[PDB]
Amino acid sequence: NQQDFRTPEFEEFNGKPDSLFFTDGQRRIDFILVYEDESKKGTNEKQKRKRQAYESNLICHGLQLEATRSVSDDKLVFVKVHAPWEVLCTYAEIMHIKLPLKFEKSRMNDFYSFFNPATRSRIVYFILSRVKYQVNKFGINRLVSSGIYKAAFPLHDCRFNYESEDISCPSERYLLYREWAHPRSIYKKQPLDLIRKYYGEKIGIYFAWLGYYTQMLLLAAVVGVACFLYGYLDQDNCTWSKEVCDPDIGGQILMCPQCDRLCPFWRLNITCESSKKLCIFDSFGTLIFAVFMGVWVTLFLEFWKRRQAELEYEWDTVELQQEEQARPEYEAQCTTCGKCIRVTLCASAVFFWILLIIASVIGIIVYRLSVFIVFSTTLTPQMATSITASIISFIIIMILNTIYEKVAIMITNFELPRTQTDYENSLTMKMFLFQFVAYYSSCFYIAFFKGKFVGYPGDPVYLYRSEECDPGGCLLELTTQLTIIMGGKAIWNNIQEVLLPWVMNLIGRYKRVKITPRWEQDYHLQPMGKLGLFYEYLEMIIQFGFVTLFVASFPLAPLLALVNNILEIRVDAWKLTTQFRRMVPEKAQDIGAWQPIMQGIAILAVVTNAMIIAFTSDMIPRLVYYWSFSIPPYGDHTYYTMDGYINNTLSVFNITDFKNENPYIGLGNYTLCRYRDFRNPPGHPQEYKHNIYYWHVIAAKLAFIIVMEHIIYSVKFFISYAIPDVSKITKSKIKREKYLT
Amino acid sequence: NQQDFRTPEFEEFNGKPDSLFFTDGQRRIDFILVYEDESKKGTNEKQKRKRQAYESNLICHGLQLEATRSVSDDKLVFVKVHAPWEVLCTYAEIMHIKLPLKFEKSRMNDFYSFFNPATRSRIVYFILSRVKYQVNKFGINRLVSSGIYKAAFPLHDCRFNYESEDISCPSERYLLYREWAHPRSIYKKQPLDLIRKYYGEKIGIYFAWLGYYTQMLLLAAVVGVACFLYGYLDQDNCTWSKEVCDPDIGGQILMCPQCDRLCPFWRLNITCESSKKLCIFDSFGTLIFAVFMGVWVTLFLEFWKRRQAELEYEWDTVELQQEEQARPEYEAQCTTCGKCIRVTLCASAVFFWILLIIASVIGIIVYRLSVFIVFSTTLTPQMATSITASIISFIIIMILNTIYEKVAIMITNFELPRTQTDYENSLTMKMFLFQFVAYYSSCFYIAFFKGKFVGYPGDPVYLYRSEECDPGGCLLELTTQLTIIMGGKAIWNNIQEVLLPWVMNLIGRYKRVKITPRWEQDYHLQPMGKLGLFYEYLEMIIQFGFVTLFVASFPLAPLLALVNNILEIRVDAWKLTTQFRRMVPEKAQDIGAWQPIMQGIAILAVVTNAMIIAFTSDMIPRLVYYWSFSIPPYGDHTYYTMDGYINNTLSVFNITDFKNENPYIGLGNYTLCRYRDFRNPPGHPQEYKHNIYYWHVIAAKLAFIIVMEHIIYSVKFFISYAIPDVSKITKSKIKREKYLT
Ligand SMILES: CCCCCCCCCC(=O)OC[C@H](COP(=O)(O)OCC[N+](C)(C)C)OC(=O)CCCCCCCCC
Ligand SMILES: CCCCCCCCCC(=O)OC[C@H](COP(=O)(O)OCC[N+](C)(C)C)OC(=O)CCCCCCCCC
Ligand SMILES: [Ca+2]
Ligand SMILES: [Ca+2]
Ligand SMILES: [Ca+2]
Ligand SMILES: [Ca+2]
Ligand SMILES: [Ca+2]
Ligand SMILES: [Ca+2]
Repeated sequence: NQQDFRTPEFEEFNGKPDSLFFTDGQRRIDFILVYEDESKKGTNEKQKRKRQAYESNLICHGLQLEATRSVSDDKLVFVKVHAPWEVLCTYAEIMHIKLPLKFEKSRMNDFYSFFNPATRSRIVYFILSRVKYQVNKFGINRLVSSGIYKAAFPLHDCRFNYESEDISCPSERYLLYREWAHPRSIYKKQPLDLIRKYYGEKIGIYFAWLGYYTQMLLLAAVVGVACFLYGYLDQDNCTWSKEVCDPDIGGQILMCPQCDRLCPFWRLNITCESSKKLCIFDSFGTLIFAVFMGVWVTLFLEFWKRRQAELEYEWDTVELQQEEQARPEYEAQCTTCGKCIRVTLCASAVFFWILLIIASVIGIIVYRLSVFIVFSTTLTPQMATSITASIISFIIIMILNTIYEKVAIMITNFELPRTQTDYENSLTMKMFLFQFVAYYSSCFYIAFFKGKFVGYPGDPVYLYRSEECDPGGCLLELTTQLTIIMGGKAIWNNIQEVLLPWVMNLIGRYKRVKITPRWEQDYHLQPMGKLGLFYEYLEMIIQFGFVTLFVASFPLAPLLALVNNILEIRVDAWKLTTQFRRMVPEKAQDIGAWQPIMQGIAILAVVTNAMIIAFTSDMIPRLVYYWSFSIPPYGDHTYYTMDGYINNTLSVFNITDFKNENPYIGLGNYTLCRYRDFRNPPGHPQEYKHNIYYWHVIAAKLAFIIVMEHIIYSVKFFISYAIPDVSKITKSKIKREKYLT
Repeated sequence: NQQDFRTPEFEEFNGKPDSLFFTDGQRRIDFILVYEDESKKGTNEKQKRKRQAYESNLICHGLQLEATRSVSDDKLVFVKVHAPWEVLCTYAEIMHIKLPLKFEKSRMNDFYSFFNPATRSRIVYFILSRVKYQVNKFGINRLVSSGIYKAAFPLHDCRFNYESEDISCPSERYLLYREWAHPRSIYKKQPLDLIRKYYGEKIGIYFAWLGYYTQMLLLAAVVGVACFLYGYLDQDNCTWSKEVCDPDIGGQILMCPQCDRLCPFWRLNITCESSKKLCIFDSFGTLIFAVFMGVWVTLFLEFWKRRQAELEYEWDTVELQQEEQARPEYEAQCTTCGKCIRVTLCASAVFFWILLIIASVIGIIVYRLSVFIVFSTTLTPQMATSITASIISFIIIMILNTIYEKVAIMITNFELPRTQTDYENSLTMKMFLFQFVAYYSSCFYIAFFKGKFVGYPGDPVYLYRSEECDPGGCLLELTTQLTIIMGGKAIWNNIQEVLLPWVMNLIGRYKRVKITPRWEQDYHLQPMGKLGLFYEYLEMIIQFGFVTLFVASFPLAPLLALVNNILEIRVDAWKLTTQFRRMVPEKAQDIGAWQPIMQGIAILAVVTNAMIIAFTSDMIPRLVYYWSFSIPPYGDHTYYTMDGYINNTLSVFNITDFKNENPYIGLGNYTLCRYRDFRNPPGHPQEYKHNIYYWHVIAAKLAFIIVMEHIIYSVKFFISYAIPDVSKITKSKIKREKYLT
């Protein structure tokens, strides 16, 4: 318990470049602790005292340590840490590790190189965290946080690209780089058992979840492509789009200006090309695919639960949960009311940043309003404005995202979660809320609040001059925004993931920090961090939200996500294998709070899709016209039809503007202009007021919302009730295990 | 394992009337087995052989048996069964019973009359079920089912009304009859710990759940009475009801006949008294109470979960679940596809009975249509018809309920569930489905399908002549039906529960089957049955459905349920204590599938209340008129108001009937009659067609449904997320137990 003897067999050796064993080679390296001591104000002496005390306690606990001087930096010292068989057995009895038994699985010790390097490293890390050094001080995490130990990490088997020089060593890292984690193997299956063996249950479960997600996205994308091709082949029969394109009918419709000044009365001809591709995106194919996706999200969740149960059986992810140690930062600072006030203050700051991104969205709105005029003066101008606004909003969101990552780390540090699990949960909720708002605010605005509250040309709604939507609807604009944001986020995240660790390693090599041992080689790598796969999970959950929430706009979102996931598996695996220092294996029976987040997103997706179809799409007005306003009571046709829809939907407007300006007279010489609304024509007893057609349409929209929501929720409940969360084969295997044992 | 020696100390004694011990009095009675053997075709010999083998096996296992001849029936033999201390200890080690420890609680045996009579009986019953007698035969349940043993049951402490003759015996039954299970103690608290000690965890958890349910109903009823009194005090300001009552305005409205023949054109005056009491039942008070109940159901569920966790800690309801034995009926008969086909056939039969009760509802509809004419020819006739139909439907439902109980037992016997738990689950789902349909079909019809599809007087909707609703709405009729069904079911169930066991015991005494011992006294009692509190749970769940689903009609449903529960606690406790043979204690950590049923009812209640308020109540039309049709654009009043609502809502009808009969001319000499619909007046370009007012009203109804459902579901989610399911005190106690142990 005191610093008496530390660091035996202190001897420098680098002749063996690829070896995970000690100088004698009898016992392997389970951990590496990196420090430096030769080079003020007594701090060096204090750190030396504390480190010597910790090393003495470690050796007293039974571990074997051997330190070598770095061949490059004379001040760096690497301490290789190995655990004897007796220590491994006793600390595997302390924490109930399941081992192969004659391949049955059971508790602390079984009957049967016996411990894999991953579990050896896990046991050694548990010992390092438990052993005290000193008031009381707990373990190695506090030493690392205090700068006493520069690093502490396990070792990789070998170089990822080259086979290990040692022949008895199975080059698992090389195999995982060759048959995995490499674009050359982009098509092969994932060796989930092997990657679990090499990295741990957390990484294994993440990669299994990603693979299952890709598998389900394959089915969703196939069905979406089927619906999209149905809509594409029915393009020749778009009655309303053909009518818009027709100069005889759509050409004679003079739409009123959108802005007050310097915007001409424009004919509907300029909307022909956009209408052609819009008819594909708002059709019965997209409606059927929205219903199918409502079913498919439930299928995805249920089958992931079944796969998770299967993996819980096969990998034994359920271990006894020992009391989680308090974080060193929390324990350094140690009333309850004050900490509650601090939590409320942190939440206030987070909602302040949410208000900031909302203000950014409002700024984008103002940019659209200001730039439409210059686009018109100088590929219709409205489409160009929409595309440019989408690009600018995407860039602004991406720029804000990194700053929010930094300040979210700052905020979660300012508040004090005692355990790493509490830190992870708080960061999860905070980060997910901000990412949700930032990445979905513009899409939600385009879907639900763009063009909905504008009024008629007389007495328009001012904020100033709220955005008016296109006569065909804003579903095309929403689809463009979704494509831009989703594809750009995917590409940008992949580029950042590939480059940032690689660039950091390259600059580390350039700073000169030839033959070098394994501990040095792995030390010259970027640490993954205390969080781990948090950002990978967050990215995948954001992609899932994009796929599910706005699937009613275009059916190709599952296909885009499928391509993104096929690339994502390989990029994540490659960076984890090559560019990052090895992490201590953990145990995880699920994905964490991300699964409740996905369940909430699944519940919200039904409402979002129903409201998208009802409000942002013109399908309900078209159906209402076809079934009720082409018949004799309100129309002239003998049978149900869609012709005349454009002429009978748009409302007339004689030029009589309220003086509460009248810019139409200054902007043109025309007398009657048509606007996309369902108000009464001029000369009516109640002119410019909502009419029977408007109320019929809105009643149909609300009835569709109610019917779709209730039917889809009922079907989801029935499917969840019908599908058992545990597979029959897994049940049989569990019963066999219980019977044998 | 063979019948060699059975039934030691076979000696008849009845001198001690109140004693739970053997003839020597040293060891107590843990069980009683009743049989008879002296009195064909060799069956008596076969049963004698099997019973002797079972008794020999019982004695070999360590139990002590002593049989006495019945003092009344010479053929009846009672076998008292006692377990020695060693047998109790070994079979308490086999199944991990938690015992007091120095009062901490822990596993099979602790350090400290030691076993309560309840747990002694539970251990002895476990032994009886496990011991084999014989192909292989399992235990005592098969013998009882086969008629070998006439009965097998534990004993009560004493007579419920008289203190036990023995002085060392704590008369727990007498105490539980004096301070509980008695109307004289209708106001006192429930000794939950004492009743759990005497009966078991199942009975204890049921009574605790009932008490908590009553406690929450108290709050719900107080709030409902507040809202009801608000509506009652605002009765003097009901503008529309006062207008209806006014002969100057409501008296001049001539409503068209409802039936085709022999129904007069009737003035709205006859609706004045019903409108007066309807204004109380459809108001903002009832709306606010519906929202409050939406919150209150979530509060109820969350706090019941917290109370359940507290009881799990305090009573140790979580025991190790040994493998449940197969039912004797299932094991007597022992492919999978055939049994699946049988299950589908049984489900088809159940849905057939559901169709039968639906046909009964249709018959009630036909009865109303046929009897309104005779009521009019011979307390307005429509109200009299509604009340009589409610009474008849209630009687028919009650008559069908018992027959369905019998045939549901038959169906669950026809299908083969291997375990009693599977039997309980299947019977639960089947019985709950039928009870739901039977008790809610008429209410759902009145709420959602009565008067909704009738058309206008020209071209009315025929099935024939679907029921037309009152001008004020059918919320009053729904409230009357709810009051009738709920109160009648409560009274009828209480009367049946009180009388049926008591009547059976009385007729058993009358059939002569004076001083008698404890085993005979308890044998002359009605057995509870293998199900137990299944019907009590079902009754309470049906009452909960009545309270929650239709709470938007009248706010006094929680008060009625509160009175019913205050009576129900005492009646259930009294019958369980006095009229029923004692049951073996069980262990239960919750109420079972009834909790998922309650969660489903809670989810459905939001939709049901929103749709009730929107469709069956006139609040939405009144609000729409006030805010949009009393203003100059559609009305003449300068400010928002409600006057003129009756005259401006009802639609006119000139007498021009389609010849697709024309009975109006034969039934009266009038020319213009007003009907409750929002169609255009005669002479309009599109007359007798839905108008802008109708579409505005329906759009408002659907918007209200959407807004209310989404807001209430969001609030329920937030409340469930905010409330932790485990109380802080229970968490502290669990942490203290973990720290000490
Ligand atoms: C819960 C997460 C998602 C929430 C999304 C909320 C979206 C709300 C959208 C909304 O209220 O939009 C306005 C609607 C529909 O009016 P539209 O007929 O689409 O507007 C006409 C536009 N025009 C003048 C160019 C012809 O105007 C109405 O009359 C609709 C009133 C009913 C709203 C129901 C939604 C309430 C949700 C809580
Ligand atoms: C889920 C468990 C509960 C289900 C309850 C379903 C209730 C359906 C009721 C229904 O559709 O009723 C017809 C509605 C109401 O219009 P009303 O104005 O009440 O009908 C005319 C009545 N009058 C001639 C005497 C003036 O007329 C309409 O146009 C309503 C159409 C919108 C129906 C939305 C509900 C769909 C639920 C799945
Ligand atoms: Ca990526
Ligand atoms: Ca990633
Ligand atoms: Ca399921
Ligand atoms: Ca009752
Ligand atoms: Ca009862
Ligand atoms: Ca909760």
